[PDB]
Amino acid sequence: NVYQLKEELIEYAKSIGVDKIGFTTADTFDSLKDRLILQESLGYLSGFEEPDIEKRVTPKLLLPKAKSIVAIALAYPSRMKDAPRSTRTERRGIFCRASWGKDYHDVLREKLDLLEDFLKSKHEDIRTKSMVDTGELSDRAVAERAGIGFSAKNCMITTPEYGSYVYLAEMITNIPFEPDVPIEDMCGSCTKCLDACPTGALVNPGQLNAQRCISFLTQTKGFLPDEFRTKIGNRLYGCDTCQTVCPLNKGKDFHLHPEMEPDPEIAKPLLKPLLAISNREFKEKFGHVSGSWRGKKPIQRNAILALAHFKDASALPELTELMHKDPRPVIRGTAAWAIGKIGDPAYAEELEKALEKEKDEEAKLEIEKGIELL
Ligand code: B12
Ligand code: SF4
Ligand code: SF4
Repeated sequence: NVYQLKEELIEYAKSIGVDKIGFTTADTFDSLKDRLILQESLGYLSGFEEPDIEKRVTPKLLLPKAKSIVAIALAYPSRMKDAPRSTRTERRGIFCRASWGKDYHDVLREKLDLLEDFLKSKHEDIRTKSMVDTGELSDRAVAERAGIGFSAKNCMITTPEYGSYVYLAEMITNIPFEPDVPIEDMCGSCTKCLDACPTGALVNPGQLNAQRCISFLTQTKGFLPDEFRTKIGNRLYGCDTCQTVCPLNKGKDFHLHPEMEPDPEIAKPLLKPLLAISNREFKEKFGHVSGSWRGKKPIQRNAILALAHFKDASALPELTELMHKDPRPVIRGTAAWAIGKIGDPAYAEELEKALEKEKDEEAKLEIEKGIELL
C-alpha cells in the first residue's frame, strides 16, 4: 500500500521531468542545527539563509504530524551551445550555470505542484507542503539524508550520474514512506576545488565562508571590497569555479530540460549595453532568470567591475556619464573607480568635478580612489 504509492510516485515523477528522487524521515536535522550555529559563530553565513534556525531544522514544525520528506533533483546543462566570444571591442560578462534559462524556482515549483496534485488525486487525506519557493529547510541536508547525493568538499551535493550540476527541492508529506540510504562520499583525498577558489572562500572541506565567496559578492547591493574587485573577473552573477574544476563533473552536461537552455545573448551578454538598460528592458530580458531577483543594480555594478578588469577604454565615456548622471551612489562610485582603474589620465579632470559635486561620502571616497590610480 504505502510501498505501492511510493512506486507510483517515483514512476510518475520521472515521467514529468524529475531526474532523481529520494526519501527521508521528517525527523530533525541535529547535525545541521549545530553547523548553522557554528557557521554563524564564525560569521560564515551569507545572510540569505533563513534567520529562525528552529524552522530550518524541524520538518514537523512546518507540517504537523509529518512523517516523511520527498527530495527531488533536476540536472541542468553545464555547456552553452553556440556561445559568443568576448572580443576586444565587445567584452562579455558571464552568468553562472545556475542561472541559465528559466528560473529553477519556477521549474521546481511546477514539478512539486504536480507531485502534490498526484497525491491529492488518490484522495487519502494526504497533506503536503512544498519547501521550495521560500525557503526554510536546508535543501542540501534533505538531499543528503534522502540519498540524492553526498556532501562534497566544495559544500556541493554531488550525484554519481549528474555530478553537482543539479537543482534541489523537497516536499514534506504525512506519508509513512520508507527512507533511503545516504550514498558514499566519493571525494576521497582530492582537494582541487579548495585550491581553485579565487578568494579561498572554502576555508575547510565542506565549509564555506560566504562573505568571501564570489557567488555571494556578486549579489550584494553595496560597494564591493577592493580585495575582490580584481578577482570577480567577468562574472555578472554566481560562480561555477568549484564545480567546473571538479573531476566528478567532468563530462557532465545534461540537456534534459528545454526551458533550462541558456539564451547566449543574455547568459553571456555584452557588458557595455548593460550600463544603459532601463528597468523595463531589464525585466523583459533578464526577468525570467534566477539572477535577476535582486534587480539590475548589482548586475550593472559587476559589469562596471568587469569592464575595469578588461580595461575597456571604449567604455570610458559611458562610465563617465554614469558618474555624473546616475541616481545611485553605488553606480557613481564604482564607475569612477573603474575610470581610474582603466588608466586613461585624460579623464582625470572629469573625476575632479564629480568629486566636488558628489555628496554621498562613500561615492565621494570612491572618486578619490580613481584619481589616485591615475
Ligand atoms: C545561502 C545560500 C547560498 C550562499 C551560501 C551557500 C553555502 N554554501 O552555505 C551563497 C549565496 C554563497 C550561495 C552560493 C551557491 N549556491 Co546557494 N543556496 C543558499 C540557500 C538559500 C541556503 C543554503 C544554506 O543554508 N547554507 C548553510 C550551510 C551551513 O548549510 P547547507 O550547505 O545548506 O547544508 C550542508 C552543510 O550544513 C553541511 N554540514 C552539516 N553538518 C556538517 C558537518 C561538517 C563537519 C561539515 C564540514 C559540513 C556540515 O551538510 C549540509 C548538507 O550538504 C540554499 C537553498 C536552501 N533553502 O537550502 C541554496 C543552494 C544551497 N544553493 C545552490 C546553488 C546552486 C549555489 C551555487 C552553485 C550558485 C552559483 N552557481 O554560484 C553556489 C555554490 C557555492 C558553494 N561552493 O557552496 C543550490 C544547490 C544545488 C545542489 N545541487 O546542491 C541550493 C540548494 C538552491 C536550490 N534550491 O537548488 N548559496
Ligand atoms: S562559488 Fe566561486 S568563490 Fe564561491 S566557493 Fe566556489 S569557487 Fe569559491
Ligand atoms: S574537486 Fe575534488 S574535493 Fe572538490 S568536490 Fe570535486 S572531488 Fe570533491
